Amino acid sequence: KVFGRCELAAAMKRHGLDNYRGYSLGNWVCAAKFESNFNTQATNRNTDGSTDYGILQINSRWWCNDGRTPGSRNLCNIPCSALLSSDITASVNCAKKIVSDGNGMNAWVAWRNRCKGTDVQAWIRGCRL
Ligand SMILES: [Cl-]
Ligand SMILES: [Cl-]
Ligand SMILES: [Cl-]
Ligand SMILES: [Cl-]
Ligand SMILES: [Cl-]
Ligand SMILES: [Cl-]
Ligand SMILES: [Cl-]
Ligand SMILES: [Cl-]
Ligand code: NA
Repeated sequence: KVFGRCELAAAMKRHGLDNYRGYSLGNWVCAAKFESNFNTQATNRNTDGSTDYGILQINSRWWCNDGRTPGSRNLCNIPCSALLSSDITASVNCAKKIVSDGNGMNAWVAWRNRCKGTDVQAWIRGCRL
């Protein structure tokens, strides 16, 4: 599924991401924009052989199992395929664990490079929330 901006903002809020670990909703929408362009089916292979999955590009090195990432963990206890669903529940639940891991949203390199410090409220501007 390719979400619209406000559509995703609404789904993220419904799933309790808004201000989760102190990160306002626009941070989450901004991260999804640059990680996946709001596409739940996005997958991208990393140089190290791991793969990033879904709207928030969650990495198989640590968070989900894809059966082809040697030495990796599965800390969200889910198949990486669950992170590609039209329903964002699994991605949200796993993202909550990631953002609680110690480094906040810096875990998402695209968030650090493209969203951190910027006017992230623009991402939810105009949305019925
Ligand atoms: Cl957009
Ligand atoms: Cl915001
Ligand atoms: Cl694996
Ligand atoms: Cl393969
Ligand atoms: Cl594990
Ligand atoms: Cl699995
Ligand atoms: Cl959803
Ligand atoms: Cl933080
Ligand atoms: Na893994």
